[PDB]
Amino acid sequence: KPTLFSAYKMGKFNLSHRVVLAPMTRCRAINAIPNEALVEYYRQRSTAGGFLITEGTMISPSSAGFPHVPGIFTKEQVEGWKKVVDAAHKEGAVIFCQLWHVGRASHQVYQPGGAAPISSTSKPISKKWEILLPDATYGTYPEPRPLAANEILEVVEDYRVAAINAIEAGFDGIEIHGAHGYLLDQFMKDGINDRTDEYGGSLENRCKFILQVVQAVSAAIGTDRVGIRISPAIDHTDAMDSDPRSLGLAVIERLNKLQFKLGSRLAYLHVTQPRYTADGHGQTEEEEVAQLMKTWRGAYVGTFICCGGYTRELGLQAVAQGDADLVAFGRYFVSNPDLVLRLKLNAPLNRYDRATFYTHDPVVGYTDYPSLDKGSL
Ligand SMILES: Cc1cc2nc3c(=O)[nH]c(=O)nc-3n(C[C@H](O)[C@H](O)[C@H](O)COP(=O)(O)O)c2cc1C
Repeated sequence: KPTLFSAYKMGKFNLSHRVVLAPMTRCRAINAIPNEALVEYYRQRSTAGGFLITEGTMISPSSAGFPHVPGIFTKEQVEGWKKVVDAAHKEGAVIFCQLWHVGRASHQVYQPGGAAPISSTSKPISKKWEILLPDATYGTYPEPRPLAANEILEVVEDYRVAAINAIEAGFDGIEIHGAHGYLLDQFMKDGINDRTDEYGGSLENRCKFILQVVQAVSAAIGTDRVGIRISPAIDHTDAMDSDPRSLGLAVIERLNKLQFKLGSRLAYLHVTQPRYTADGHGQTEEEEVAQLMKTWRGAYVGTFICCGGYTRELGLQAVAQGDADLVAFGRYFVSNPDLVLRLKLNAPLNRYDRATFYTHDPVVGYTDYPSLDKGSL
């Protein structure tokens, strides 16, 4: 029976264990160019047969909603990524690039020519939420501009190009970021999408954009090199759906149908879940969310990655009970470069410092968290 530390065939790829580096924005790619800091960060976290998912990576200039996040839409960016990917591969890692467009979760200071961010809607994120600005202050999310149909197709093309560029950089595949209230989620969630055209209304219409993206990148680089991340039950930055269960199942039904039509499976479905503890890890002393995650996994035909507040014990149980094939860890991987070894040994985990999640130093709070002492053989 599978355990968290068992080998796994993720279609094309052989993994040696089920512990995954969750995608995490860290803002060390100064002026959007992957650099020596990113090389060392991913190298430190690489293991033989371990799966890595990168930080969200811009597909276009309008994709930006954080400072110093990498892109993969220029040759210069691709050349920077090659060095990261080569180092991870030297350690035996498998690595996917997460393709990211923030949509309305942006600010004029991040947009070319100071243009309004783009979205499904003209409705801004409410003032309940604020955005980190490049000068280390927090600002107000502005009114976005609703995309026309032809402009949505332009963004689909941006995803296609980014996927091709990822393969040129040597990535094993890409992950479509369709979670956390960003552009594709702004179309999926009925709390945001108030369109009256073919991209609004029904679940079919609301899932249209993300399915067009999946279809385009699958054609470009192959189904087996494409993963997809969603979060139907996370309502971060005013991104709520009235029926998360049905939304998740609607995406899944369409992924299943596409796989059947094309004749092959996607690399995986990746779902991130909310937690209800004070620190956002583990479970309290909702079963609703747990049931939802198992329902979605049961419905999806293929590899399922779970993420969000997983602990060593909950990760062990998720794989042992068949709730997930792979378990991704975010915050613990920030502070534990050798997280896989620590989980295998049930060693203590380094505390993580939220204050340097999104700062820009190549060392401080980024690559200077220690591994366990390996000694000298
Ligand atoms: C600093 C930080 C940056 C993150 N950046 C991304 C991102 O770029 N793309 C994404 O899909 N999720 C991102 N996440 C969400 C994580 O992938 C993960 O789902 C979340 O941290 C919950 O998992 P955890 O409990 O193991 O930390 C980020 C989380 C943090 C804390």
